[PDB]
Parts: sequence; C-alpha cells; structure tokens
Amino acid sequence: VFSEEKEALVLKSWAIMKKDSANLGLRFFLKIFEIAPSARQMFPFLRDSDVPLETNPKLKTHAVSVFVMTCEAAAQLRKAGKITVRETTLKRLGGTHLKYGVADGHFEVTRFALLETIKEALPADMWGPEMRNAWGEAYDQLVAAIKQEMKPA
Amino acid sequence: VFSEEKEALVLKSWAIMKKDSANLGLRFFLKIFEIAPSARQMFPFLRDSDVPLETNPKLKTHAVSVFVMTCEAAAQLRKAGKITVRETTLKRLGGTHLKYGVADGHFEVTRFALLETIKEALPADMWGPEMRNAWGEAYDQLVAAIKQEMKP
Ligand code: HEM
Ligand code: HEM
Ligand SMILES: [C-]#N
Ligand SMILES: [C-]#N
Repeated sequence: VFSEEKEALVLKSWAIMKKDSANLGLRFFLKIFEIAPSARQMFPFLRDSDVPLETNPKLKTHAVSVFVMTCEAAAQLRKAGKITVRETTLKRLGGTHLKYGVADGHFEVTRFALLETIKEALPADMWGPEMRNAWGEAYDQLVAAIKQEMKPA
Repeated sequence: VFSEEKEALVLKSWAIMKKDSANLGLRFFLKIFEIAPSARQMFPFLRDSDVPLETNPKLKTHAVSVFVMTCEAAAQLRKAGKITVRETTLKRLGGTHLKYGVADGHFEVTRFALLETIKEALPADMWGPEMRNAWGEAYDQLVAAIKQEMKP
C-alpha cells in the first residue's frame, strides 16, 4: 500500500513545508528548469515572457499549485488508499500531459528536482534515506497514476 | 573566446580533481543515472550486466575516460583556442553520439550532473558563481563542438 512508517515521514515533513509552500513550489520549478532548460519551452506562460524565471508571476501560481497538489497526494496516500488530487482528476492530468508531450525523461528530472527541493527545505535532523525513499515512492505512485491515463484504454 | 580568468578557475580546480579522477568520473556517471535512470539503457555494457551500477567494471573505465576527456578539454580550451578531445576527434564523437541517439535533453542532464560532481569535489571555498560558470561554459563549448558533428 503505502506503509504507516512512510506516511509518518511524509506527514511530519509536509507539516513543515506546507507553511512555506509559495517559496518551495517556486524553488521546485526553478530546479527543474536548471537541470533541463528545454522544459521551459513546454509552458506557454514561459514561452510568452522574458522576465527572470524567479520573477514570472504565472510561474509562481502554477508552481505552488503543482507542488501543493503533489505533497497533498503524498500526505493522503495511506489515508485514502490511493492517489487523490484536488481541483482536478487523474484523467484530466493524463490527457493534458499527453497533449503537451511530457515523456518519461521529464518525469525523472522532476522527481529528482522535487527530492532535492525537499532535502533543502527540511531540518538536517529529519533528512535521510528513509525520508528520501518515502517521498520518492509517493511521487512514483502519483506519476504512475498519471501515466495510466496517458496510455491506451 | 575563453578568458584568462575562466582558464585560471578551471586550472586550479582540475589540479585538485585530476588526483581523484577515477572516483570522480564514477560519481559523475552515478549522478547522471540518479537524475535520469532511463539514460542507463543507452549504454550496452549496462543493459546486459547482472551487477549493481556502482560495481560495474566497464562503467568505471568508461566514466574515468569521459570525465578526464571533459576536464582536459576545459583545461586546454584557452591554450588551444578551441575544444580538443584527447585520443579522438570531434567528428568521431559526433558520429558515435548520433549513432547511439543522444539528444539535447541528455546533454542538459549531464551538464548539471557534471557541475554538481565538481562542486562536491572542491572545498566550499573554491566554489561560487564564477567557478560554476567557467565549468558550465567550457562544457557548453565541448557539447556545441560535438553537436556540430551530429548535424548536416
Ligand atoms: C507528478 C507530476 C506532475 C503533476 C502532479 C502535474 C500537475 C499539473 C497540473 C495540475 C497541470 C494543470 C495546470 C493548470 O490548471 O493550468 C499541469 C500542466 C502541465 N504540466 Fe504538469 N504535472 C506533473 C508533471 C509534469 C512534468 C514532469 C512536466 C514536464 C517537465 C509537466 C508539464 C506540464 C505542462 C507543459 C503543462 C501545461 C501547462 C499549462 O497548464 O499551461 N508536468 N501539470
Ligand atoms: C561532454 C559530453 C560528452 C563527452 C565528452 C562524451 C564522450 C564519449 C566518449 C569518449 C565515448 C566513447 C566512444 C568510443 O569508445 O568509440 C562516448 C560514448 C558514448 N556516449 Fe558519450 N560523451 C558525452 C556525452 C554523452 C551524453 C550526454 C550521453 C547520454 C546521456 C552519452 C552517451 C554515450 C553513449 C551511449 C556512448 C556509447 C557507449 C559505449 O561507448 O559503449 N554521452 N562518449
Ligand atoms: C506540471 N507542471
Ligand atoms: C558518454 N558517456
């Protein structure tokens, strides 16, 4: 499923990050774009501006939205017994990502940027291999739920 | 061109790293595969092995070779006035990376993996935005030189 031990690691870390989600959501996306600058081109609101990424107001709104959706899905994973998303559905997410040509490589880059952002966000006391694994696995479940809706039938 | 200052930054860092190029070259490749595990499937000696990535004998040899080739290209960039690649040719590298299907996204990931590896190889004191930019720009010149030979 998603173990009680992993739920606890997710819950205590999200307890901290949820209070700085504006900043962390943006740092998450900046880190994606540092690793893969080509990814910038996929987002119309980036394609249509030249302001520093750090300054782009539509990026901030979008970034926090996605980061919050991701962390909320991880935080409810055990309680709900499945991936849940608020404000949208897995079918809509799958259709959108398919249309925008999001590939396995994009998901792998984003997984790493998320885990590097969470590592930078958390007290050194609570960072470790268990924490990294709990978040990576919750992310993996989320992506697999999206990919179901990007493949036939 | 490539400035005297950028050369100096590359030279004093490579002076440290060259003493540890085996370990560093593998660190560099493990970081590539950490970020993008699908890149593993590009390397036939990875696709066909039983053993963990970290222990693979062929990976170690390949990793040191690319790491050294990259750092020497950067170390020689100003002196030579252009990108050189040791024991080979830009035409051969281009042909090879074209044949194995290496794409712009692979070069982006690998750039980031190189810069993190180098950061972690250097005292926090030798690091900073100009050091990062010197290496990033040398890497960018190396990649542009290779890509020239992957296109008509
Ligand atoms: C678990 C991972 C992901 C989640 C939960 C997620 C979620 C979302 C959501 C909620 C939207 C719609 C936003 C809106 O209402 O406008 C969206 C749009 C989009 N996503 Fe993702 N996404 C994920 C991964 C990715 C990845 C890896 C990429 C590529 C690096 C990506 C590229 C896009 C693009 C190009 C759009 C269209 C942008 C737009 O709405 O104008 N997404 N994503
Ligand atoms: C600065 C960038 C790079 C340099 C200097 C470089 C250099 C090399 C060299 C020297 C070889 C050996 C060719 C031979 O033995 O004939 C090689 C092979 C190869 N490279 Fe790269 N490479 C670079 C980037 C990449 C990237 C970004 C990828 C993909 C993530 C990649 C994938 C491959 C593959 C699949 C091979 C063939 C594997 C094999 O030799 O069996 N390389 N590279
Ligand atoms: C997806 N943003
Ligand atoms: C090329 N490795």
